[PDB]
Amino acid sequence: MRVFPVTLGPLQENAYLVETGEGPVLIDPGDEPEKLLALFQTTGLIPLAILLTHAHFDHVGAVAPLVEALDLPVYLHPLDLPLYEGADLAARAWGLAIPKPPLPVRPLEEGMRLFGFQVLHLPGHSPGHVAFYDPEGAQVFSGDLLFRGSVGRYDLPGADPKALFASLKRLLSLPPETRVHPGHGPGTTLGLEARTNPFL
Ligand SMILES: [Zn+2]
Ligand SMILES: [Zn+2]
Ligand SMILES: [Zn+2]
Ligand SMILES: [Zn+2]
Ligand SMILES: [Zn+2]
Ligand SMILES: [Zn+2]
Ligand SMILES: [Zn+2]
Ligand SMILES: [Zn+2]
Repeated sequence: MRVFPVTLGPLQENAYLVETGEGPVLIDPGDEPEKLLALFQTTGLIPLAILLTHAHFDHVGAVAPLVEALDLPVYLHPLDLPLYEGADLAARAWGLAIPKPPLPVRPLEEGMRLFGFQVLHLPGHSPGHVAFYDPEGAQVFSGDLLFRGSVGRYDLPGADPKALFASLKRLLSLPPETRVHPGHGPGTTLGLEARTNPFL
């Protein structure tokens, strides 16, 4: 896999354009569709699908224009559908404008394999929060579960603090060399966080 991260929107969310053995995918296009469209150009990669770790508005704000332009299927765990459906309203409450994310979506599920990833259902930050795990490349796109020196907020819509810490226990049982590509902030590894994260 070749991995192209881009930070997007006022909430500084990380999208990932990833070349897989089954073609390119785009993970969490949160905002600034022009910036994503420009990334397609400089990399020469056109995503075949949108994959969503979860449906907080900062992760889905660029879904609509990209689906309109490229007819991209959108993969989301069904437990985050209520978040997905009202994402523009949630953004609006903070005074932020995004287009309403388009329906329908294609489902994700614990144990599913797609585009070279294994889907881990890891709720807590949101009910349908997943990670996309690539054991062969030793890497995980774990959304807002685990950050460099912190963990996902558990005070947001759909949050479940006890689910979160159970999910983190699950995540930290993967190989320590596993590279983490999170929804916010810099990349890390599971081993580094095992040594330094104050929540672990
Ligand atoms: Zn790779
Ligand atoms: Zn925007
Ligand atoms: Zn989130
Ligand atoms: Zn179309
Ligand atoms: Zn496949
Ligand atoms: Zn589950
Ligand atoms: Zn619960
Ligand atoms: Zn986020």
